[PDB]
Amino acid sequence: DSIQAEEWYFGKITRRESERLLLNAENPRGTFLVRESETVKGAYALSVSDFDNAKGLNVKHYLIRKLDSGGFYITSRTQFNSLQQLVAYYSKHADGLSHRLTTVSPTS
Repeated sequence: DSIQAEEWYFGKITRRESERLLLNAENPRGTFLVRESETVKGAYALSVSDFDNAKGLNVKHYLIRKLDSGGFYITSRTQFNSLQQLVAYYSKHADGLSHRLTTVSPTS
């Protein structure tokens, strides 16, 4: 399964575009997508709707680094063979994120 086949993989969308999709008040907390990183060439960003105690609705952006040796991580101690495995893991428990992944971003 290539990442391009996954409903949560948005590719080369901007950070601004990810926020426009995810700040929808209809979206459950933990609505998410994965995009190419605009900051680190070859990395990915996990963008996730959130509700903060002081700031209210917001989008969290987590940098997914790529090891040249193979594999992906948001934290160095927690490595995955694929972005699909990373998504599945953070869908079960936050483990470091503000909130677990709950909902694949609508296409808006």
